[PDB]
Formats: sequence, C-alpha cells, structure tokens
Amino acid sequence: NDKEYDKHKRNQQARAFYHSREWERTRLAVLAKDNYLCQHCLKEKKITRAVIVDHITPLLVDWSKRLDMDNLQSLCQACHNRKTAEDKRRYG
Ligand SMILES: [Mn+2]
Repeated sequence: NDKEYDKHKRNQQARAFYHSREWERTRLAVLAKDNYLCQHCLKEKKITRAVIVDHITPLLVDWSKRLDMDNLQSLCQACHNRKTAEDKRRYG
C-alpha cells in the first residue's frame, strides 16, 4: 500500500485497541499487580497513586507488545506527562 494508508490503518487499530475487552482486562491486571502505585515514583522512593497504565514501548511503535505486562507500567499523571515528552525525543 501507500505509506499514508498504512499509517491510517495502524492508527485506527490503535484507537480500537483501547476499547477492547483484552485491554480493559489487562489494564486492571497491571494496576492490581502494582497495587495502584506509580512505578516510576516507586523507583524514585515516592508513593503516588497511579492514574493510567502506559505502554513502555509505545503501542504505535510495537503492536506486538500491546498486551505484554512487562511492556506496561502503572503511572501517575506527572510521570505519564514526563514519559510522553521523553517519547517525543525518541519517536517524534
Ligand atoms: Mn509517578
């Protein structure tokens, strides 16, 4: 195909993923395993409630790792925002 169409299909697939039964289940499994604590904060010796589960390697970078628990981290907002900025340096 053309690059634009493949990008469109990739993005539509990623959008749908977050509505999926498998994501809903896996998100809960990760939060539960993490006791709803931000994992980056914990590494920095801080206790902060997690509000989101983020892909370490972004979903749009490696579709194959979309449901891998070792590719998922519970994060607080500050750490999610920090990671989002960092990932822009990596990927755009
Ligand atoms: Mn944090």
